[PDB]
Amino acid sequence: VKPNYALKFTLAGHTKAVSSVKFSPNGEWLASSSADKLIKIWGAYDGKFEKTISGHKLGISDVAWSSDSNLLVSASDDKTLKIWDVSSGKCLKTLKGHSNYVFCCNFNPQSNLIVSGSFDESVRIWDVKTGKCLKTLPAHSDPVSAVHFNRDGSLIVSSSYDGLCRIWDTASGQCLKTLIDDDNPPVSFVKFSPNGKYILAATLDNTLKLWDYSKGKCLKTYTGHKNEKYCIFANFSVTGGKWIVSGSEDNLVYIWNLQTKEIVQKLQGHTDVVISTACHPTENIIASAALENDKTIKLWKS
Repeated sequence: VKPNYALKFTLAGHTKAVSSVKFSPNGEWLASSSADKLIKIWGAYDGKFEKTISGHKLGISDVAWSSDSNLLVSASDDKTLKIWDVSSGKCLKTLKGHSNYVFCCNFNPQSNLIVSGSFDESVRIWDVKTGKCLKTLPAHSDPVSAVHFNRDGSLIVSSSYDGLCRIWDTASGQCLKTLIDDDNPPVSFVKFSPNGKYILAATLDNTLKLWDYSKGKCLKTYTGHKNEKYCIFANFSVTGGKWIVSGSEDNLVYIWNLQTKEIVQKLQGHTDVVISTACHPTENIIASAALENDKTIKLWKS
């Protein structure tokens, strides 16, 4: 079995490279962030522009939904993170304390915590209600490329250009695990599988890898794409077949069979690096966004 993703919509409006696209958990919306310092909301199914969210003083590298789809957090070069109420468009909290660029962000499943990663090599845990830094983790020896909470929020996974992936106890902030394979390429992305059993990690060696982090073992490897420079999001697609989805520096979206590691489809259309892809929570819909020479977001449906 292979999927049949076809292009349905091309969404323009960001005036600079897009950095990140993410579907709201309720399936209604698509949020995008960009080097243009703006967040944009779109209809997840029609790609219809909804609104622009602004306030960051510099470019944004990442945006993420709260579990109830009512809130957004963004990570920006201005060294801040911002909590947005999507309906009012209001900035509720501006989270400060990072010493350098914020690169990545995520709410935990209860959405009372935000985790952030920064060029200041730290991983930070923030309180959603008060907007205060609760814990600063001296996580890595290089910029932190991604941060993610597991299914219940007890664990955080981080990745860095230092070559490591690390698992953190959310409550204590202790490092519970350091994962690295036999080459030490920069880890450009990481995230838990939906069941929290695995961690999918991306490395700047054209390689995506699936780990059982409990066992510290790499189970699967997904190759064929080009990823040697940019921190490209990768995803688990579960709504139809079980796929791995990722952008590529060859201007292409890749789809792999999760079990057999075989490329099952490649999506053509973008004119620059597909920096970000996102998989819809209930439908077989992939969103993809590209870099400076493209600046568009595309919507694909199987």
